[PDB]
Amino acid sequence: MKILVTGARGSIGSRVAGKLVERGLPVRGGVRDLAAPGLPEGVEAVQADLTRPETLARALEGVDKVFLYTVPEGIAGFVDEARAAGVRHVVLLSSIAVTWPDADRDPIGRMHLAVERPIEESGLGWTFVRPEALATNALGWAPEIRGGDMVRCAYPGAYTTPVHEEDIADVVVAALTTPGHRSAAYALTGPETLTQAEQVALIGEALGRAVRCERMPEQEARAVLEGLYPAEVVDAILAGQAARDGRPAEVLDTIRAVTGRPARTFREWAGDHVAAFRPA
Repeated sequence: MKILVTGARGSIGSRVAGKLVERGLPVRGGVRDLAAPGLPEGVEAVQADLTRPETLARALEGVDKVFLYTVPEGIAGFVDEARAAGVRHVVLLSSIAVTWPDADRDPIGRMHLAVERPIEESGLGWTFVRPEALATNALGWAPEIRGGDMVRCAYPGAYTTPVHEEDIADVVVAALTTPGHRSAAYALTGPETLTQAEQVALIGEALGRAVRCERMPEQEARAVLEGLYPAEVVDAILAGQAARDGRPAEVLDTIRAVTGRPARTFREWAGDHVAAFRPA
């Protein structure tokens, strides 16, 4: 039976799809548009747009297992189609934000809870993968780092525990291909809690040049962030960073527990993505 990897041209989805193909498994790669490049080799491309759950009926034909991204507006329709198709297991890319005390008020927590809860109620087998900060969030600093030796952050001293996308993909693949993960919810962190300034410096080390981090005033940071996210999400981002300012975040050994391999370091991530931070 086939595995449908939704978002198979995405950072995580593409790596999930590639790793399943390396394992000889029949993989369908979900895309919004069949005509666009970037799908990994060996994947059967199918239209699977999670915002328009009617595309799933064809995409889910002969499918036993699904890798799902969080798209709350179509989850009811996904659940109905997965059930109709006889899907046995859904692995969801969620967020560690659902594990926090204020999850059901936090916009990010709420968004992910809005998909987890209906899956929990559906009768479908599931695994939730709940990462903390994505190491790929550092790619937002590329313009600054390509152009100079300084990055400006609202909270240079805020800690996160950034997690490499390959580790997320490895946990997903483990959950799709081995027993024992049914109703498991895996909170993933990288192997070290690091401040924003520390992360910026580690990118410097990958580049072979020193890169510095200076603080942006909150009014200016809020102005930049309100161009990128809804208001309530900007509030949650800054409130979250304030809470972690000079306060080391939790490091979990979940990646090693699931895969048998220690989590990839942010230093390794920066080496892996070093070309993104060099000038053109």
